[PDB]
Amino acid sequence: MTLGDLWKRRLNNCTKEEFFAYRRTGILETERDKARELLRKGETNMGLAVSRGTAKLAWLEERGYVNLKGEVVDLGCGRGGWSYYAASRPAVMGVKAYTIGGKGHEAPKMVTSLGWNLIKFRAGMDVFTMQPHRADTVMCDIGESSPDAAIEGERTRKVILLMEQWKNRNPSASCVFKVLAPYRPEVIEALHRFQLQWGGGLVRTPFSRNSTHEMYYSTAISGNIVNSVNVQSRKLLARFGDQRGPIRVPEMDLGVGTR
Ligand SMILES: C[n+]1cn([C@@H]2O[C@H](COP(=O)(O)OP(=O)(O)OP(=O)(O)O)[C@@H](O)[C@H]2O)c2nc(N)[nH]c(=O)c21
Ligand SMILES: Nc1ncnc2c1ncn2[C@@H]1O[C@H](CSCC[C@H](N)C(=O)O)[C@@H](O)[C@H]1O
Ligand SMILES: [Mg+2]
Repeated sequence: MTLGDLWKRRLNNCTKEEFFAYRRTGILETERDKARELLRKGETNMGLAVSRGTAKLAWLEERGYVNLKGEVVDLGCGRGGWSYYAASRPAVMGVKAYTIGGKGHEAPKMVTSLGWNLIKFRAGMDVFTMQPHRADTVMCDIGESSPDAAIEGERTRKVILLMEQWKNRNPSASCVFKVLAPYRPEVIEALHRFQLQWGGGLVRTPFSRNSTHEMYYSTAISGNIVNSVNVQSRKLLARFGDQRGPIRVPEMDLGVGTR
Protein backbone atom coordinates (compact mmCIF):
# COMPACT_ATOMS: atom_id res chain seq x y z
CA MET A 1 0.00 0.00 0.00
CA THR A 2 1.33 3.49 -0.88
CA LEU A 3 0.96 6.96 0.60
CA GLY A 4 -1.50 7.61 -2.22
CA ASP A 5 -3.71 4.71 -1.18
CA LEU A 6 -3.69 6.08 2.38
CA TRP A 7 -4.55 9.59 1.12
CA LYS A 8 -7.57 8.11 -0.67
CA ARG A 9 -8.80 6.38 2.51
CA ARG A 10 -8.49 9.54 4.60
CA LEU A 11 -10.30 11.45 1.84
CA ASN A 12 -13.22 8.99 1.88
CA ASN A 13 -13.25 9.06 5.70
CA CYS A 14 -13.74 12.85 5.80
CA THR A 15 -17.14 14.04 6.94
CA LYS A 16 -19.09 16.13 4.42
CA GLU A 17 -17.86 19.35 6.05
CA GLU A 18 -14.26 18.11 6.38
CA PHE A 19 -14.43 17.11 2.69
CA PHE A 20 -15.87 20.40 1.43
CA ALA A 21 -13.15 22.36 3.26
CA TYR A 22 -10.28 20.06 2.21
CA ARG A 23 -11.23 19.87 -1.48
CA ARG A 24 -10.44 23.54 -2.09
CA THR A 25 -7.97 24.58 0.64
CA GLY A 26 -5.07 26.51 -0.85
CA ILE A 27 -5.81 25.69 -4.49
CA LEU A 28 -5.83 28.02 -7.49
CA GLU A 29 -9.38 28.52 -8.76
CA THR A 30 -10.36 30.60 -11.77
CA GLU A 31 -13.19 33.08 -11.30
CA ARG A 32 -15.93 31.79 -13.63
CA ASP A 33 -18.95 33.92 -12.68
CA LYS A 34 -19.33 35.70 -16.02
CA ALA A 35 -18.14 32.75 -18.11
CA ARG A 36 -20.70 30.37 -16.57
CA GLU A 37 -23.70 32.63 -17.20
CA LEU A 38 -22.50 33.44 -20.74
CA LEU A 39 -22.41 29.69 -21.39
CA ARG A 40 -25.76 29.22 -19.66
CA LYS A 41 -27.54 31.75 -21.90
CA GLY A 42 -26.27 30.24 -25.17
CA GLU A 43 -23.95 33.08 -26.12
CA THR A 44 -21.46 31.87 -28.72
CA ASN A 45 -19.26 34.97 -29.24
CA MET A 46 -17.11 34.58 -26.18
CA GLY A 47 -13.44 33.97 -25.56
CA LEU A 48 -13.63 33.14 -21.86
CA ALA A 49 -12.75 29.56 -21.01
CA VAL A 50 -15.50 27.00 -21.61
CA SER A 51 -14.27 25.04 -18.54
CA ARG A 52 -11.52 24.86 -15.91
CA GLY A 53 -9.34 22.76 -18.25
CA THR A 54 -8.17 25.78 -20.21
CA ALA A 55 -6.21 27.29 -17.30
CA LYS A 56 -4.52 23.94 -16.48
CA LEU A 57 -3.25 23.38 -20.02
CA ALA A 58 -2.36 27.06 -20.23
CA TRP A 59 -0.34 26.73 -17.01
CA LEU A 60 1.49 23.77 -18.56
CA GLU A 61 2.30 25.68 -21.75
CA GLU A 62 3.39 28.91 -20.07
CA ARG A 63 5.70 27.07 -17.64
CA GLY A 64 7.27 25.41 -20.68
CA TYR A 65 6.02 21.98 -19.60
CA VAL A 66 4.25 21.26 -22.92
CA ASN A 67 5.03 22.49 -26.42
CA LEU A 68 1.77 22.51 -28.38
CA LYS A 69 2.50 22.48 -32.10
CA GLY A 70 1.35 21.21 -35.47
CA GLU A 71 -1.66 18.97 -35.85
CA VAL A 72 -3.10 18.42 -32.38
CA VAL A 73 -5.45 15.65 -31.27
CA ASP A 74 -7.54 16.23 -28.15
CA LEU A 75 -8.72 12.81 -26.95
CA GLY A 76 -11.55 13.17 -24.44
CA CYS A 77 -12.14 16.84 -25.23
CA GLY A 78 -15.32 17.13 -23.12
CA ARG A 79 -16.60 20.73 -23.34
CA GLY A 80 -13.37 21.52 -25.19
CA GLY A 81 -11.32 23.65 -22.75
CA TRP A 82 -8.13 22.12 -24.11
CA SER A 83 -9.24 22.12 -27.76
CA TYR A 84 -9.97 25.84 -27.56
CA TYR A 85 -6.67 26.58 -25.79
CA ALA A 86 -4.67 24.65 -28.39
CA ALA A 87 -6.49 26.26 -31.34
CA SER A 88 -5.58 29.74 -30.01
CA ARG A 89 -1.84 28.85 -30.00
CA PRO A 90 -0.26 30.41 -33.13
CA ALA A 91 2.07 27.38 -33.53
CA VAL A 92 -0.98 25.06 -33.80
CA MET A 93 -2.35 24.38 -37.32
CA GLY A 94 -5.36 22.23 -36.49
CA VAL A 95 -7.15 20.37 -33.72
CA LYS A 96 -9.00 17.08 -34.11
CA ALA A 97 -11.09 16.81 -30.96
CA TYR A 98 -12.92 13.64 -29.89
CA THR A 99 -15.27 12.95 -27.01
CA ILE A 100 -17.91 10.36 -26.08
CA GLY A 101 -20.76 12.67 -25.07
CA GLY A 102 -24.04 11.06 -24.13
CA LYS A 103 -25.87 10.74 -20.83
CA GLY A 104 -23.62 11.92 -18.01
CA HIS A 105 -20.89 13.28 -20.28
CA GLU A 106 -20.09 16.76 -21.59
CA ALA A 107 -20.68 17.60 -25.23
CA PRO A 108 -18.38 20.22 -26.83
CA LYS A 109 -19.29 23.82 -26.10
CA MET A 110 -19.62 25.74 -29.39
CA VAL A 111 -18.19 29.30 -29.26
CA THR A 112 -16.05 31.56 -31.43
CA SER A 113 -12.97 31.53 -29.17
CA LEU A 114 -9.84 32.36 -31.21
CA GLY A 115 -8.98 29.55 -33.62
CA TRP A 116 -12.36 27.79 -33.39
CA ASN A 117 -12.55 27.29 -37.18
CA LEU A 118 -9.43 25.12 -36.90
CA ILE A 119 -11.04 22.60 -34.51
CA LYS A 120 -12.88 19.60 -35.92
CA PHE A 121 -15.16 18.31 -33.14
CA ARG A 122 -16.33 14.69 -33.20
CA ALA A 123 -18.66 13.78 -30.35
CA GLY A 124 -20.09 10.31 -29.97
CA MET A 125 -16.53 8.96 -30.31
CA ASP A 126 -14.89 6.37 -28.01
CA VAL A 127 -11.16 7.08 -28.25
CA PHE A 128 -10.24 3.74 -26.63
CA THR A 129 -11.16 1.80 -29.80
CA MET A 130 -10.44 4.49 -32.43
CA GLN A 131 -7.57 3.75 -34.77
CA PRO A 132 -4.84 6.39 -34.30
CA HIS A 133 -3.82 8.75 -37.10
CA ARG A 134 -1.08 11.29 -37.75
CA ALA A 135 -0.53 13.99 -35.14
CA ASP A 136 2.33 16.20 -33.96
CA THR A 137 0.81 16.79 -30.51
CA VAL A 138 -1.29 14.20 -28.67
CA MET A 139 -3.36 15.43 -25.72
CA CYS A 140 -5.66 13.39 -23.48
CA ASP A 141 -7.48 14.68 -20.42
CA ILE A 142 -9.46 11.49 -19.61
CA GLY A 143 -9.94 10.14 -16.15
CA GLU A 144 -13.24 9.94 -14.28
CA SER A 145 -13.07 9.92 -10.51
CA SER A 146 -14.38 7.08 -8.38
CA PRO A 147 -14.29 6.56 -4.59
CA ASP A 148 -12.70 3.18 -5.47
CA ALA A 149 -8.97 3.70 -5.99
CA ALA A 150 -8.65 0.35 -7.79
CA ILE A 151 -11.14 1.48 -10.46
CA GLU A 152 -9.31 4.82 -10.69
CA GLY A 153 -6.00 3.02 -11.25
CA GLU A 154 -7.58 0.90 -14.01
CA ARG A 155 -9.09 3.92 -15.74
CA THR A 156 -5.60 5.46 -15.57
CA ARG A 157 -3.93 2.36 -17.04
CA LYS A 158 -6.33 2.51 -19.99
CA VAL A 159 -5.28 6.13 -20.66
CA ILE A 160 -1.59 5.19 -20.66
CA LEU A 161 -2.20 2.29 -23.03
CA LEU A 162 -4.05 4.73 -25.31
CA MET A 163 -1.00 7.02 -25.35
CA GLU A 164 1.23 4.04 -26.15
CA GLN A 165 -0.93 3.35 -29.22
CA TRP A 166 -0.71 6.97 -30.44
CA LYS A 167 3.04 7.03 -29.77
CA ASN A 168 3.35 3.80 -31.74
CA ARG A 169 1.64 5.58 -34.66
CA ASN A 170 3.50 8.88 -33.96
CA PRO A 171 6.94 8.18 -32.38
CA SER A 172 7.89 11.86 -32.50
CA ALA A 173 4.62 13.40 -31.27
CA SER A 174 4.74 15.24 -27.99
CA CYS A 175 2.19 13.94 -25.49
CA VAL A 176 0.44 15.43 -22.50
CA PHE A 177 -2.11 13.32 -20.62
CA LYS A 178 -3.83 13.25 -17.23
CA VAL A 179 -2.71 10.46 -14.89
CA LEU A 180 -5.72 10.21 -12.57
CA ALA A 181 -4.34 7.84 -9.90
CA PRO A 182 -0.56 7.94 -10.29
CA TYR A 183 0.15 6.00 -7.06
CA ARG A 184 -1.46 2.73 -8.12
CA PRO A 185 1.11 -0.02 -8.80
CA GLU A 186 -0.15 -0.93 -12.27
CA VAL A 187 0.06 2.80 -13.09
CA ILE A 188 3.62 3.20 -11.78
CA GLU A 189 4.73 0.24 -13.91
CA ALA A 190 2.92 1.57 -16.99
CA LEU A 191 4.47 5.04 -16.58
CA HIS A 192 7.97 3.57 -16.09
CA ARG A 193 7.60 1.73 -19.41
CA PHE A 194 6.29 4.86 -21.13
CA GLN A 195 9.12 6.95 -19.68
CA LEU A 196 11.81 4.47 -20.75
CA GLN A 197 10.83 4.62 -24.43
CA TRP A 198 9.50 8.18 -24.83
CA GLY A 199 11.00 10.20 -21.99
CA GLY A 200 8.96 12.64 -19.98
CA GLY A 201 7.77 13.09 -16.42
CA LEU A 202 4.94 14.08 -14.10
CA VAL A 203 3.79 17.43 -12.72
CA ARG A 204 0.93 18.73 -10.56
CA THR A 205 -0.98 21.80 -11.72
CA PRO A 206 -1.98 24.29 -8.99
CA PHE A 207 -5.59 24.25 -10.29
CA SER A 208 -6.22 20.57 -9.42
CA ARG A 209 -8.33 20.16 -6.28
CA ASN A 210 -7.04 18.25 -3.26
CA SER A 211 -9.88 15.76 -3.73
CA THR A 212 -7.94 14.41 -6.70
CA HIS A 213 -4.46 12.99 -7.02
CA GLU A 214 -4.33 13.71 -10.77
CA MET A 215 -0.99 14.67 -12.25
CA TYR A 216 -0.16 15.42 -15.86
CA TYR A 217 2.49 13.48 -17.79
CA SER A 218 4.40 15.24 -20.58
CA THR A 219 7.28 14.23 -22.88
CA ALA A 220 8.70 17.77 -22.44
CA ILE A 221 9.62 17.37 -18.74
CA SER A 222 11.71 14.98 -16.69
CA GLY A 223 12.20 13.38 -13.32
CA ASN A 224 11.75 10.26 -11.23
CA ILE A 225 8.13 9.10 -11.31
CA VAL A 226 8.06 7.29 -7.94
CA ASN A 227 9.59 10.41 -6.39
CA SER A 228 7.21 12.78 -8.19
CA VAL A 229 4.27 10.71 -6.94
CA ASN A 230 5.36 10.30 -3.33
CA VAL A 231 6.14 14.05 -3.01
CA GLN A 232 2.61 14.84 -4.15
CA SER A 233 0.96 12.26 -1.84
CA ARG A 234 2.75 13.90 1.12
CA LYS A 235 1.67 17.43 0.20
CA LEU A 236 -1.88 16.08 -0.16
CA LEU A 237 -1.69 14.23 3.18
CA ALA A 238 -0.43 17.38 4.90
CA ARG A 239 -3.25 19.58 3.62
CA PHE A 240 -5.73 17.66 5.79
CA GLY A 241 -6.67 20.11 8.52
CA ASP A 242 -5.89 23.23 6.51
CA GLN A 243 -8.64 25.82 6.89
CA ARG A 244 -7.45 28.26 4.21
CA GLY A 245 -9.74 28.96 1.29
CA PRO A 246 -8.87 28.70 -2.38
CA ILE A 247 -6.82 31.38 -4.12
CA ARG A 248 -9.23 32.92 -6.63
CA VAL A 249 -7.64 34.12 -9.89
CA PRO A 250 -8.97 35.43 -13.21
CA GLU A 251 -10.28 33.06 -15.84
CA MET A 252 -8.58 32.98 -19.23
CA ASP A 253 -10.01 35.16 -21.99
CA LEU A 254 -8.50 33.87 -25.23
CA GLY A 255 -10.42 36.37 -27.39
CA VAL A 256 -12.62 35.53 -30.36
CA GLY A 257 -12.19 35.23 -34.11
CA THR A 258 -11.08 32.93 -36.89
CA ARG A 259 -7.53 31.93 -37.76
C1 LIG B 1 -18.84 13.76 -3.06
N1 LIG B 1 -17.59 13.20 -2.50
C2 LIG B 1 -16.55 12.84 -3.28
N2 LIG B 1 -15.57 12.36 -2.48
C3 LIG B 1 -14.23 11.85 -2.90
O1 LIG B 1 -13.63 12.82 -3.76
C4 LIG B 1 -13.23 12.17 -4.99
C5 LIG B 1 -13.45 13.16 -6.11
O2 LIG B 1 -14.87 13.39 -6.22
P1 LIG B 1 -15.39 14.89 -6.37
O3 LIG B 1 -16.87 14.88 -6.16
O4 LIG B 1 -14.71 15.81 -5.35
O5 LIG B 1 -15.04 15.44 -7.91
P2 LIG B 1 -15.37 14.88 -9.44
O6 LIG B 1 -14.10 14.46 -10.13
O7 LIG B 1 -16.35 13.74 -9.35
O8 LIG B 1 -16.07 16.09 -10.32
P3 LIG B 1 -15.62 16.80 -11.75
O9 LIG B 1 -14.13 17.10 -11.69
O10 LIG B 1 -16.40 18.08 -11.93
O11 LIG B 1 -15.95 15.85 -12.88
C6 LIG B 1 -14.20 10.99 -5.11
O12 LIG B 1 -13.70 9.98 -5.99
C7 LIG B 1 -14.32 10.51 -3.66
O13 LIG B 1 -13.20 9.70 -3.29
C8 LIG B 1 -15.99 12.43 -1.23
N3 LIG B 1 -15.38 12.10 -0.04
C9 LIG B 1 -16.12 12.31 1.09
N4 LIG B 1 -15.55 11.98 2.25
N5 LIG B 1 -17.39 12.83 1.14
C10 LIG B 1 -17.93 13.14 -0.01
O14 LIG B 1 -19.07 13.61 -0.01
C11 LIG B 1 -17.25 12.96 -1.22
N1 LIG C 1 -13.80 6.41 -23.82
C1 LIG C 1 -13.93 7.74 -24.03
N2 LIG C 1 -13.94 8.18 -25.28
C2 LIG C 1 -14.09 9.49 -25.48
N3 LIG C 1 -14.22 10.44 -24.56
C3 LIG C 1 -14.21 9.98 -23.28
C4 LIG C 1 -14.05 8.64 -22.96
N4 LIG C 1 -14.06 8.52 -21.60
C5 LIG C 1 -14.21 9.79 -21.09
N5 LIG C 1 -14.29 10.67 -22.14
C6 LIG C 1 -14.48 12.13 -22.05
O1 LIG C 1 -13.24 12.64 -21.55
C7 LIG C 1 -13.72 13.93 -21.13
C8 LIG C 1 -12.72 14.40 -20.11
S1 LIG C 1 -13.09 16.11 -19.60
C9 LIG C 1 -11.58 16.95 -20.03
C10 LIG C 1 -11.62 18.39 -19.66
C11 LIG C 1 -11.17 19.07 -20.93
N6 LIG C 1 -9.71 18.99 -21.10
C12 LIG C 1 -11.54 20.55 -20.86
O2 LIG C 1 -10.53 21.31 -20.79
O3 LIG C 1 -12.78 20.98 -20.96
C13 LIG C 1 -15.14 13.75 -20.55
O4 LIG C 1 -16.04 14.77 -21.10
C14 LIG C 1 -15.55 12.38 -21.00
O5 LIG C 1 -16.81 12.45 -21.64
MG1 LIG D 1 -18.55 14.60 -7.16
